[PDB]
Amino acid sequence: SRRRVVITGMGMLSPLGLDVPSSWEGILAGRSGIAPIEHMDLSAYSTRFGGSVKGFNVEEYLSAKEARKLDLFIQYGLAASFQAVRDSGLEVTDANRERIGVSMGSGIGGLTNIENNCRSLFEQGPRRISPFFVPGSIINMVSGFLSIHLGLQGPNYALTTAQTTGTHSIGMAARNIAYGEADVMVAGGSEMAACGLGLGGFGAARALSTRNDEPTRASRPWDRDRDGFVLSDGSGALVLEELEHARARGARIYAELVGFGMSGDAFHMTAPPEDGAGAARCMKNALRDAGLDPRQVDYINAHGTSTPAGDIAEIAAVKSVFGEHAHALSMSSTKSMTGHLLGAAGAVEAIFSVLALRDQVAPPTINLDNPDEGCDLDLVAHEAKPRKIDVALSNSFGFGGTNGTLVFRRFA
Amino acid sequence: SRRRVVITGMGMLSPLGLDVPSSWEGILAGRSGIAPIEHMDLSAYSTRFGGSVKGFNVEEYLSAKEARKLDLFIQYGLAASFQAVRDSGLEVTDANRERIGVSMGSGIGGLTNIENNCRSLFEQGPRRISPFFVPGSIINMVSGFLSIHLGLQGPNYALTTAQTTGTHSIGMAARNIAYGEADVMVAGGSEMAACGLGLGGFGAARALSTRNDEPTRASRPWDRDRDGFVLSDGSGALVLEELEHARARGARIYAELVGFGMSGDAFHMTAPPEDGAGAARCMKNALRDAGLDPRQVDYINAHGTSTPAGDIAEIAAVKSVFGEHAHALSMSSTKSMTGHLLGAAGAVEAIFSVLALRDQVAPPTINLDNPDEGCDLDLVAHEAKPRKIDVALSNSFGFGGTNGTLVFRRFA
Ligand SMILES: c1n[nH]c(-c2nccs2)n1
Repeated sequence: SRRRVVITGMGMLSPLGLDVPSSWEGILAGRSGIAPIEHMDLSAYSTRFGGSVKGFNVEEYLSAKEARKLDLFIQYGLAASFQAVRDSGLEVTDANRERIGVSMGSGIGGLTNIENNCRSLFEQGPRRISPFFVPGSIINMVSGFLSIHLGLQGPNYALTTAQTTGTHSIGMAARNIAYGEADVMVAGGSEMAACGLGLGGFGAARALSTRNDEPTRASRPWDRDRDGFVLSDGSGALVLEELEHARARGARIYAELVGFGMSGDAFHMTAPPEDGAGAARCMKNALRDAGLDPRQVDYINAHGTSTPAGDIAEIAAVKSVFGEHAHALSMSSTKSMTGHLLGAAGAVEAIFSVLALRDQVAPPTINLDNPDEGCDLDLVAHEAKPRKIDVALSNSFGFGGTNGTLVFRRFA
Repeated sequence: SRRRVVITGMGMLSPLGLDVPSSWEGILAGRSGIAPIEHMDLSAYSTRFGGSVKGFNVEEYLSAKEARKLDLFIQYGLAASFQAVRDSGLEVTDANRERIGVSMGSGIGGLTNIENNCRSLFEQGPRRISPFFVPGSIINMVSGFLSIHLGLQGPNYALTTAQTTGTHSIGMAARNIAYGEADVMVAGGSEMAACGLGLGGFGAARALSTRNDEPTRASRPWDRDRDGFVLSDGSGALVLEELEHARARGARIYAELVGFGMSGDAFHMTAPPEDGAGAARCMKNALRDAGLDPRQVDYINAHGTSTPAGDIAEIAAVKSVFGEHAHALSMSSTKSMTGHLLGAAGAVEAIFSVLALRDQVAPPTINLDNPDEGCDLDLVAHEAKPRKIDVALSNSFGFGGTNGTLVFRRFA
């Protein structure tokens, strides 16, 4: 019968910091992590900036010998996972290792690695492909490598649901525990899609902000002058735990995961419907899953990608789900500061939603100078808003019309 | 408690055929789908063969224009999904579309599209990259496109657990239905990594059979002369359905999905442990999930990849789980005929396990001329074996030591 699930550990690499507290400090201070990209030449690209992870040292986590075999998205995923597990205080034993699993996902996975091996194949031939090309690039190897290093013998898998990956990964890991398949799950996602194919590929679709001359002002969710999303890199990981197992070991509990919804738009490969019908269905599934009156919702960490269509669809979804209470809750997009971490989006934003509950503060939407037509809710423009938050909701929407919603509340 | 889940439709592209009955007819005849790969200069590669899909006509499913936008792995996934839905006789309506979802996954995803867009990028720069590059290459687009084409608004997601993808997709889809999150799911996996990067990538790890002189003999699970797996392409899809929903509309039910087990080896990135301790825990987990005693298992569709360490671990795992019943059950590897479809392996092998129940026949392990040390189980060498089959297991054990087991039972 269905068990309760709490958050006892979190971990992160973001464009604002190499852990949670440094990332969170940046969020509350309204700081942008967006900057011209330095790790490659982008003069031929329409977009030349993004949220890079700055000064990441993999040797805080892994031997240079193992690190060399792994795409950055895996290094980022393991870093966030290791932080989350350490932060949880949990010790892995023969008694519990079969009951601890991992679900760390990615939207695109090892694109840099596949690109670099593609260049070796084309310039030199197949004999120059790394022997580590497959284990070092494919999306499930965050879950795999993490299980090997820590001895996790529980459910071991990975989701790939584009920009919804992190939310789905956390949601379904919670279901694992809820239904007794595991007592502990490390869940979230990682992304590093800032290579030629990534920036080029989103470039070709005309999906990215081209504001190359003012990168910190590019990501401006619901601003009338927004021109697409800002591509960003990193990882979020949470330790999810059965409540009684957490109480049994005297775990510090950040919050309770009370609600998970999924829906498909069944509308368009890449465009959300203007009315946010699928987002609405998703949030309603989540609230019913949590047993909540929608008026209990205090804070929404929006998907809020800074696209023309996605942003307005979210307002429509929120107004349709919350009616008049849509004017009382606070909604913000931390993507205003971090940019869009794609598959890791839902993972870092679930962490911000939990830290919103711990600290009783709504993070800001920076750059919201001129709210667009119909965008007339509390969008926490410019500056963090201290306020009562009992219930926090985190939304993700992806290519394929794939929707995810997480519902967190304060735990006593 | 928990709802019962049945199989009401199946769909497939394999190296043996362009649908289930043609594929199955090959399986029961012991036919190989393995041949040298065409329209591709493999001169500089140590492997020049695999299981290609032969004669696939995407325009039976899609317009030329929509097919141009999608990697072959996505096309293959949609073919199987379309077959399975049609095979089910399901009618999607406004009254049920929110209760119908998709979980079609892949191990490796759009290598062929990545290869071709790399060519453009390296030759001509980023502005030649296709607008559809990203949505046409990411693993969740089978679920995405299928949900858009059929108006499916239920849970929409995708697994990527390497060679365990298909087994995990079907298992977690069954959970969605059992715990009332959906009445219907389309689940399985697809793969097309017979490109330079797949053959090169796996070739660089020396994972592949290099028996170029005799492609049909390359795949020889548990034979003392096996020298690694054979890379194969295709897709499996199953329509999973809650039992009462199936009975009400008068569906033809192939079999019941009674059990799903997962585990992690926590051993090595690509090598199983010698004793198959992980595959043993996963099978025990699947049998416990099904409330069945190991003694009740009649037929196992092995992982049976034709790798030295993989085959021997599966024998040890079975002997350990099954004790004095281990010789009584029949266990075959259809990979002896199909080769290894990676993330689609588990989907097509689930279908073969369901058809072994319908037809009371264990498919052969072809090329098993000289069983290896300790491979003294009933491995159904050379030819099909008619027998009693009430309960059938399908095992998948992939990179990162991620294990999956499905338990199917005859339905009357
Ligand atoms: C070729 N074989 N099966 C099919 C389709 N079934 C349903 C939609 S298209 N085309």
